[PDB]
Amino acid sequence: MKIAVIGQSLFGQEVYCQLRKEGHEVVGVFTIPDKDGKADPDGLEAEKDGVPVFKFPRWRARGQALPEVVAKYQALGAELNVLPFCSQFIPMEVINAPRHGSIIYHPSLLPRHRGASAINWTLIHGDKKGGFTIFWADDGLDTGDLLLQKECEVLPDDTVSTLYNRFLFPEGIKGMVQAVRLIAEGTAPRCPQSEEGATYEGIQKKETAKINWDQPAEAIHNWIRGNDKVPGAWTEACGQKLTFFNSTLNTSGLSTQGEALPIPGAHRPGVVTKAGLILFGNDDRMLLVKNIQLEDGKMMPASQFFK
Repeated sequence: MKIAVIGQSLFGQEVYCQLRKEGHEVVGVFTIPDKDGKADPDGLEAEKDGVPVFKFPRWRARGQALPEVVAKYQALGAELNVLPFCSQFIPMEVINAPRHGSIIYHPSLLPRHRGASAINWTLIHGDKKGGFTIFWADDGLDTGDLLLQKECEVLPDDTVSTLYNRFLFPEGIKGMVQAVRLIAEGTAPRCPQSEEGATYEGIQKKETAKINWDQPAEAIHNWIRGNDKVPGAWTEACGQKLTFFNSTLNTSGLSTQGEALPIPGAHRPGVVTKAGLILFGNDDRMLLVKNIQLEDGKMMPASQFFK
């Protein structure tokens, strides 16, 4: 098949590579402009292979597609668009252009967690089950007909990073590859999303990652791990934003010795122990944060906050 790849990241790069190794013709790659003199890895790769690469700063002016970009895209003769991860809205003149349309990767079980921080919200809400979806793009936001889906059990201490690294990245790549395989054979499913169980949530940035201490320890644990690594759950204390990593609720047999650490808002201060930083919910149950990062960027085991 003739394929246009529109992304972004390392994920996008691996997807691109796997489609190539599968015998598909990557007819063009549409990626982001160089920032800070750094090249996006997907763009770099295709450039090395001699595939047409485009680095459009924008796709539209005044709500409609740029005649330039539509012309350059149109000339490739793509029969499928593959969108592994490109955070912005490609114009519908591009989306619908190919005979097989466009397919998008999404790291949640649609229609749950529509939006851009779907992994985060999986974890913040304590979902027992997580997953990823490949879907046919339509003019809505993560609303298009499902193609394939794949689930995984969420582990109690899973973070955004672990869940991503151990399932959502590797299996999502295989999922996107299979989806293309199915489209090539004519066996690709189409399953419209129902409004049952359908949610949307906004992006998690550092700004929206502040800990609410008025919550059971579990929810606080889920909030930290659901922001764990990016963007990093935090609270103001000791004159600064304190960011927490590597939370657990398994405090069984752990000592509550050592130096107290005051936290405006928290039910109980919380102690820096030799196993990390004990923290308390509004139900006075404990969690353990193993790693802190200080506002000035210093990373540490929570055990040595007072060094």
